Amino acid sequence: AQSVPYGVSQIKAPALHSQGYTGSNVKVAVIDSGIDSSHPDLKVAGGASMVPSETNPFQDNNSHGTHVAGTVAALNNSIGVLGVAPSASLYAVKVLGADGSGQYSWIINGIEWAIANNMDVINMSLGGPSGSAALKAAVDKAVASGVVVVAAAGNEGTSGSSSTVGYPGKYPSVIAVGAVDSSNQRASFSSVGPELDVMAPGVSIQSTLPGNKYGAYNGTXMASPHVAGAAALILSKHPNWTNTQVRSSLENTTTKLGDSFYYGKGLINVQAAAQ
Ligand SMILES: [Ca+2]
Ligand SMILES: [Ca+2]
Repeated sequence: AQSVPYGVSQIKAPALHSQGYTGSNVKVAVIDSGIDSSHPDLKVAGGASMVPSETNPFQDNNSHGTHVAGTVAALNNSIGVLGVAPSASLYAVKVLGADGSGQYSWIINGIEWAIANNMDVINMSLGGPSGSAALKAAVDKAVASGVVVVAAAGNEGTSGSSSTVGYPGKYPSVIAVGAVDSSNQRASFSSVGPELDVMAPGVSIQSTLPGNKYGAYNGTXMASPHVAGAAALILSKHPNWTNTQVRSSLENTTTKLGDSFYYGKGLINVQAAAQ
């Protein structure tokens, strides 16, 4: 049997699936630690590894990439979970090693690859406290090229009134996603600040893990694939739209929760955003 994780329903994704919008033919690059393509509940369409030492993008020795990928597109079937856009074309862009670490230039090469290969959506469920002009240049190039870019806001919590959003989420061109639980309460670790654009479910997120397992993780990095998958359903309904319209729809149709400093524009609602 298959279970629909609570967050897939909380952002109102089943509504569009009922209407026949499941993300078909939309291409989503999951820039992360790889995706185990043999998981029976994932179908991976391609990818490329930027990590020198682990040249196979379909080998996820860390787990993070496979989990993020499952939230974006776990298949609709009799097993496991269901993704926000279960028919999306999933591409594993490996920029992080088995220890979950990455050099910014591997990350930039990942993004360049995504641009060259005409990705529609890029998900970066990763963040550092530092940025680099090269990193802003790659992210801004992607958005200029018409790609929807979504990134985890960071799991740094509150530092009084200091913004704690990390990079690349802190860049205006990137949609920075924070984490709420089932009751739309901000998770204590979720980074806060003026650069936070929307919130998605990020606490006890059941998704796929390497070796035909499933498991629940917490993080803004679990919030982010929910908004990348929502960008994929909007475009499967309106193939038509630019990354600028998809971003605006997501931001303008949110359920406003508390203060923007903590919640940005609020909880995305992809049924309202897809028009
Ligand atoms: Ca499934
Ligand atoms: Ca931003």
